[PDB]
Amino acid sequence: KVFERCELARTLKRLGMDGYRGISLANWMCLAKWESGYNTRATNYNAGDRSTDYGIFQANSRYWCNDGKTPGAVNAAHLSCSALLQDNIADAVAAAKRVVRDPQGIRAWVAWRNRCQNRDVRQYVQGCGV
Repeated sequence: KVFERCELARTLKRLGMDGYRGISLANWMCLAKWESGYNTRATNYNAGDRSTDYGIFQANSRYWCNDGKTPGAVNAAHLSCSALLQDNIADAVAAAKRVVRDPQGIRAWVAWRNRCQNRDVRQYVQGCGV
């Protein structure tokens, strides 16, 4: 499923993402935008280390979910990577919450540093009623 902007904003809000570990909804939206373009089926294979990023927040199979084919992989969010390709993003959200409970917080996603950190992210939630 490819979410429309405000549809996603409300979905994330209902899932308890607004202010989770101090992260605003606009930051989560900027992250989802740059990571997957709001596409729940987004996948990106990393030939270099043989891992794959799954779903709307692109969780890496080397550490966050299990797909069985990633060398020396761990499953920190304790989920099958398949769970991160569903239209229902509840599990992807739980995994994203797990990531930010670590010290880096939202900084765990490099794409966030490059295109959301210290930027005007108001546009992601403007007009969505959140």
